[PDB]
Amino acid sequence: SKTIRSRSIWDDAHAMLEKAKAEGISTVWDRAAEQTPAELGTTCRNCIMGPCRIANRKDGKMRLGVCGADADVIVARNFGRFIAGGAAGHSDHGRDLIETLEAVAEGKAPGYTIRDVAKLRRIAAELGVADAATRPAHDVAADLVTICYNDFGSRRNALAFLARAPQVRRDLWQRLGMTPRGVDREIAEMMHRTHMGCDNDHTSLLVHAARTALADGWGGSMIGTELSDILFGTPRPRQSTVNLGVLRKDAVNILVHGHNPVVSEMILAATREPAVRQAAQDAGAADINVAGLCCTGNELLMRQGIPMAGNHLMTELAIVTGAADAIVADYQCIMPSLVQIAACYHTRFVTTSPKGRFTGATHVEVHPHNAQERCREIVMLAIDAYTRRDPARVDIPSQPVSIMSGFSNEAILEALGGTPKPLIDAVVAGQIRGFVGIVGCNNPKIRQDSANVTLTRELIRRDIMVLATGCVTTAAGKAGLLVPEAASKAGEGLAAVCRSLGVPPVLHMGSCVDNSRILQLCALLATTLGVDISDLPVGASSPEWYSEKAAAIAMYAVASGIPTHLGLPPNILGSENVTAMALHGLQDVVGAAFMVEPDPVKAADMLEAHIVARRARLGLT
Amino acid sequence: SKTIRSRSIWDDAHAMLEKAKAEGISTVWDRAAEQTPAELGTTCRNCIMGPCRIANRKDGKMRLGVCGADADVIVARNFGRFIAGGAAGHSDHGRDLIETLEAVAEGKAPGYTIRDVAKLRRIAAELGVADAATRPAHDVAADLVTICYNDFGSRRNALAFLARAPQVRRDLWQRLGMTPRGVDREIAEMMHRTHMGCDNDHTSLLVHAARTALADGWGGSMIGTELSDILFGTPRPRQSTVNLGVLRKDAVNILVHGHNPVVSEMILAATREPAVRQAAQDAGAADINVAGLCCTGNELLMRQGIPMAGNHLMTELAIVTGAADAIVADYQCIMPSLVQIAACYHTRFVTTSPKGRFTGATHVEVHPHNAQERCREIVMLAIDAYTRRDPARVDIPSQPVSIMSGFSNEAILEALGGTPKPLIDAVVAGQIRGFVGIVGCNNPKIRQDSANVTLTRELIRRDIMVLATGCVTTAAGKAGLLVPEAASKAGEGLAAVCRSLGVPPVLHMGSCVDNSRILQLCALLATTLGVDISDLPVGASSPEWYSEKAAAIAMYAVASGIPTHLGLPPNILGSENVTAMALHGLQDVVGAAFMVEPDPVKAADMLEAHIVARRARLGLT
Ligand code: SF4
Ligand code: SF4
Repeated sequence: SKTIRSRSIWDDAHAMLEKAKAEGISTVWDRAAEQTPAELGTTCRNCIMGPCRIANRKDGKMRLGVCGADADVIVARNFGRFIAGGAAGHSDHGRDLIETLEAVAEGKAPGYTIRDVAKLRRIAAELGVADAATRPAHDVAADLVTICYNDFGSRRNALAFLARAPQVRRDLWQRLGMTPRGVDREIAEMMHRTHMGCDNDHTSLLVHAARTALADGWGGSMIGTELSDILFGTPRPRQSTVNLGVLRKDAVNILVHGHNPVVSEMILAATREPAVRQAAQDAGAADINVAGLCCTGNELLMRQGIPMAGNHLMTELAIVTGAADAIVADYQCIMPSLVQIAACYHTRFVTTSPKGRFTGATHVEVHPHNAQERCREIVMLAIDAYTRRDPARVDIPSQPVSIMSGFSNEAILEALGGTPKPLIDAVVAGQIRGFVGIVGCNNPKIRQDSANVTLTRELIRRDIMVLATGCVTTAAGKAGLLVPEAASKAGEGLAAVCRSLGVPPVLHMGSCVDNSRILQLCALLATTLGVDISDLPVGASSPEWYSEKAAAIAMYAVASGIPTHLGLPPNILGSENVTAMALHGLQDVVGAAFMVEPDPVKAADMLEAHIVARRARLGLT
Repeated sequence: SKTIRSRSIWDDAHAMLEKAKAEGISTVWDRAAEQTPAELGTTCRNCIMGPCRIANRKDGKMRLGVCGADADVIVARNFGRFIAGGAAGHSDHGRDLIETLEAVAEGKAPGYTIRDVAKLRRIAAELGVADAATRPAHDVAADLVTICYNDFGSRRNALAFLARAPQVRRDLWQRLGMTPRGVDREIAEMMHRTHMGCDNDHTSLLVHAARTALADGWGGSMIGTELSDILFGTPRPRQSTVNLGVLRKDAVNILVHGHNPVVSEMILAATREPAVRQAAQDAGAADINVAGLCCTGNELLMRQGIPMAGNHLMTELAIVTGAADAIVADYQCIMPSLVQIAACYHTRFVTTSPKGRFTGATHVEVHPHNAQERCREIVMLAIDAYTRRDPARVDIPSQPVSIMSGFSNEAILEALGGTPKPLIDAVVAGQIRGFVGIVGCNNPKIRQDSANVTLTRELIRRDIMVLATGCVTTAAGKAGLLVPEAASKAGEGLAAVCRSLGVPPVLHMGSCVDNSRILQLCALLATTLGVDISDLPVGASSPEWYSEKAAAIAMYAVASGIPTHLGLPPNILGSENVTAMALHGLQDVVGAAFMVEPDPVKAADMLEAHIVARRARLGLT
C-alpha cells in the first residue's frame, strides 16, 4: 500500500515489505536502488596492464585496450566468462549427484537408495552400459557413474547425452566446432580463451560460449536431472500449494534454500523420524513444517509435493514473517543478506556445503556418508529455535494457493498414453500451436513476476502451452495457472486439450537443471518428426532473469535451435557486432537467436511469430 | 634518446621506439598512457542485478551489493576468478601435450617421437605405471597418458605429481581443504564459488584460490613440463644469444610467438628440410633464421639453443625492425596489436590454434596429425614474405648478447655429480645463502626490465643464486648475467661455487610452465633435509608481472611455502581483510605470504630477511 506495490505484484510481498519497512529492515530493492549507477560490457579487468575501458571519445582515444583489444573482443570475453560461470554452477550440481550415486553403489550412503531402478537401467543402456537391463543394479549404477565421470573428463569427443539430439543437429554442431566434449573441459577452455593474448576474435569466442553452454544443457544439467530421478524417484503429477501462507505459526518451519536435493531430501526424511517428531511436540509444536525455496523447493515439490514458500526475491520476506525457524542452504542464489535478516529474528541460518560458505552462519557440513546423521542435528536446531520464537513479531501473510506439479517427460508421456503421437496430432490440428518454456528468475529492476505472469497469460491465450521451470513456478502457481481449472484462461484449442488430459495449461517441469527435460522433449519430438529442433514450433523465454546461470540456459537453448527471449539484455550492448551476432547473426548459424524485449506482450508476438514460421516450415495449419 | 628512454632500459628498445615514433606506429606504452584512469577490486559484474560498486561514501550507501555482498566477498571473488584464468592457461597447455604424447603412442603424429625414453620410464614409474622400466615404450606412454588424463578428471583425491611434496606439506594441504584434486575440476569449482549466492566467505574463497593454483603448479604446469622433455628432449646446458640483433637482414626471419612447443618445434624442423632450404635460397636468402619470442622462445632456447629475439614488451618492436618475415603464434600473451603492426609492413601473421584466433590473421591450424605438413606450408609463406620485404625500412638494432641456457633439474644434478649433496653443503657453509626464483613478465607501468635486472643484481651480490624463468630470461640475458663470467658480479661465496661448476650465478630454468622445475627442486631439497618447503631458504619474485598467469604462479608458490614478492599489487586493495590475509594471514596458514613492494632493493631485503630466518630455523650460519 505504497511505492512498495511497485516492487511486487503479490499481496504477501506487499505485506512483508511493509513489515520490513516498519521494523527497519533493508531489502534487495533498497540495495538495488542504491546501486543504480560497466553495463555496456566494454570494461576489461583480465590483467593488470589495465583495467581498460573502451569509449567513443571525440579525441579518438581509449578505442583499444593496453594489449590492443577492441570493443568486440572485450565484450565477447566478458560474455564468455559470464556464460562459463553459469555452466560451472550446473557442473558442480551434476558432479555432486554423480558422487552420491557412486556412494550408493558402494553402500557408503546411509539413507540413500536407488529409488527408480527402472530408470537406472534405461539411462545406463542409453549411454552404453553393457547388459544394463539384466545385470545387478549396483553394478549397473557403477558403470553409469563411470560414464558420467568420463563426461567430466578430457578424453571424449562428445558428451554421452548428446546422442539424444537429432542427427542433423549433431552434424551441425560438429561442423561449427560447437560439439561439447567435457563438462569441466569447456569451462577451462573458456577461461583460457579469455586470457590476454589468446582468443581475440569475437566470432570464435561466441562459438565457444555456445559450446560451453551445450556442455551445461546436454551435460551437467542433464546428468543432474536424470540422476536425481534415479536417487529420489521420477516425479509424477501431484497437488500442492505455494506462497508464504504455507508457513505455520503452530509448527516448526524449516525453509530449505538452494539447489541440491541431496541435502533437502534428507532434511525432509529427518523431520519424519518419530523421535524427532516427538521432540517437536515437547517444544510445543503441532508438527514440523518443511517449506521449499527456489530450486531445491522445486525439487521437493516435484517429487514430494512439499509446499513452496517463495522464489528468489521472496527469500528475505520469508524471514520477515517471524515464523522461519531455520534456513537450510547449500549453494547458489542464497543472498548473503539473509544471514543479517535472520539475525534480526530467532531464525537459525544453517549452511551445509564446503562451496556455500557464509560468514556468520552455523555450518553443519553434509556429505553422503553422514547426511542422515547431520540432518537430524540440523532439524534439532530448528526445533530449538522454535522455543525462542518471538510471538509478537509473527505475521504470516495471505492464504496458500493450490498448484499441480510433477510433469516430467515420463509423466507427460504417461498422460498421453505412453506415446508422443497424441501430442503431435494436437500440434498438427492447430489446437496447440506451439510450446514455450518460460524459465528464469526475478530481478529487482522489474516488478516481481509482472513480466513472468503476463507472458504466461498471453501465451496460453494464444493456444500456446507453457512449460514452467525454476522460479517462474512460483509466479505461475500464485496466479492460479498450475491447476486443471486454469484451462478457462487458455484459448479454445488449448483448453480442449487440457481438459482431455486433466492437466493445466502450464506444466511445471521442475527446477533450473530440469530445463534439460525441455531439451529432452524437443529432441524427442524432432526425432519422431525426422526434422531438426530448429524446425519445431518451440520457444524459450526469461523475462526477469538475473544470474549467469539463466544466461547459460538461454545460450544452450539458442544453440540447440530454440528461439530464446530475454527481458533484460546481457552486458553486451557496447559492441554492435556482438549484439548483431546474438540477435541476428546466430539465426543463420544455429537456426535461432536471442530476443531482447522488456515488453512482455511484444515478446509474445515475437515468440508466436517464430512459432507460426516453424509451423509453416512443417506445412501445418 | 627522449622520454622513450623512460619506457625501457635497453638500447634495442630505444632504437625501435624511435623508429615506431617516426613511422607513426602506436605501441603498448602509447595505449597504456591512454588507459591511465576498478583497480581496488570492489566492482562486481557477476550478475545483472548489478553491476555493483562498494565505496566508503559519507552517506553510508553502496556499502553492499544488490545481493548483500560486502567488500571482502567481492574482492575475494574477483581475485579467485583472476587466479582461475591463470590456472586455465597452464591447464590447456598441459592438456595439449597430453594429447600429443597419446598421438605419438598411437603412431598418429608424423614427425613426433619419444625423444627421452629414459625420462618417460622414470616419470611413469613415479606416477604408478606398472613395470614402467621394462615394458615397451609406447605401451608405457599410453599408461602415463591415462594417468595424466585422470588428473584432468574428477575421481582422484589428489594429483599424481603431488607425491613429490614433503609429507608434512601434503598433510598440511589436506587439513586445510587445499589439496588439488583435478586440474579442470578446481577451475570449475572456482567459477561456481564466485557465482551469486554461493561462496560468500573471503577466507574459504582464498583457500580455494590456493587449491586452484596448486592444481596449476603441481598439476597442469608440471604435466606440461615433464611431457615436453619426453617429447622433445630434456634440456642440457648450452650457449646461445638474445636481443633483437639475432635477426638477420640476409636471411628469412621467422619469429615464433606463444607458449606451446608442439608448434614451434615442428616449425624449426621444417626450416631445416633440404627442399625448404633450397627454396629460401631461390628467394635470395642466405639462410632461414628462426628466433623465439616469450615462452615458446624459452622452449626452443632450452632444448635447441635457438636465439631469443625478445620478451613481452619487445614483440611489437620486433616487427618495427622491418626484418620480421613471419610471426607464428599459438596462444597466450600474443597482443592483438601485433596484427595491425604487421600490416604496416610485409610481415605475415600466422595463427595455429583453434584457441588462439585473431581477426585478420592468416590461420593455418596445426594438429599433431598434420603438424609436419602444415608447418612446411607456414615456412613457405615466410620465404614468400622475404621476397616482398621493403629494404629501406629494415633497421635491426644492436648486437646479439651471449647467454647460457638449459639448466633443468636433471642438468643441475648432473653438474653436481648426480646428487644434491654438493648443493646442500654449499648452503650449509654459507656460500649460497639461499635460492630465489625470479619469474614474471614486463608491464608498461614500470620501466622495462628495470626492476627485473636490479633485483637480479642485488640478490647475486648478497650470495643468493637466482633461478630465472619466463620473460625475465631476456632481462637477465641482455644484462650479461647468463654466462659463467657473470660470477664477477656475485658475492665471494656464490662466485666461488659458480666457478667450481662452470655455471652462471643466474640459472635459466625455462618458460613459465617450467616454474614447476623450481617446485620440483624445492620439494627434492626439503625431502632430503626431512623438513617442509616452508623451512628451506627459498623465495620467489615477480617484479613486473601483468597476467593472471603470473598471479597463479605466485599463488601456488605461496601455498607451497615459498615467500613470494610482487612488484605491483593485485586488484585487492579495496578490502583490508583480503589484503591482510594475502600479506600477513597466509603466513600462519601455509608458512608463506605475498610481498608487495615496488622498490626492488627493498624487496631484496625482504627476500633476504625471509631467507636468513629460514637459515636460522635450520641452525645454519
Ligand atoms: S587483457 Fe587487454 S583490455 Fe583487458 S585489462 Fe589487460 S590490457 Fe586491458
Ligand atoms: S553478485 Fe551481488 S555484488 Fe555482484 S553484481 Fe550481482 S548483486 Fe551485485
